[PDB]
Amino acid sequence: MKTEWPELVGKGVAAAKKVILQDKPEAQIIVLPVGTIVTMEYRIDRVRLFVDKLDNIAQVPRVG
Repeated sequence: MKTEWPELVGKGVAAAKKVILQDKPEAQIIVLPVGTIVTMEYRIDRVRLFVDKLDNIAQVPRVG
């Protein structure tokens, strides 16, 4: 189980989702502005995408 997609840093949302869903077809993908304060709960189904103002992935996407 691959749980991080560092190779997607700098990619647009459409592109990132396409790769993530190949690896984890039933992933719950959420998009949030980078810098958003989140809680520490661990959700194995989830992959949060932190994006910058150009709507590009700003941090390494990971399961949690």
